[PDB]
Amino acid sequence: GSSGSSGTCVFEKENDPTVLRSPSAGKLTQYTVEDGGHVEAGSSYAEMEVMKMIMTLNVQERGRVKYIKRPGAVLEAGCVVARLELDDPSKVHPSGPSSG
Repeated sequence: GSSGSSGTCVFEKENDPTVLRSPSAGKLTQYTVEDGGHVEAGSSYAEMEVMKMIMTLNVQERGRVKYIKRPGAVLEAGCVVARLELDDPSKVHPSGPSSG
């Protein structure tokens, strides 16, 4: 049992902390959150189909998931799917460090 496959191994330094690229090829289907939907770091915001398998897509860092690419596109390794919008990029609360 072995069909066969091959590809190139190229590296590219370009991945913003507010971007949700595809870790592996597949096929975009739909999302599990509404426009600019807010979720937790780890929650699923969308899914995909790869190797005849449906895999869930989680956010690398809590924020707001938004659909950019139309639903039903070709998911490829190291590609763009949706961007994340940090809802808490900075917010110094009125309280410093205290004995522990």
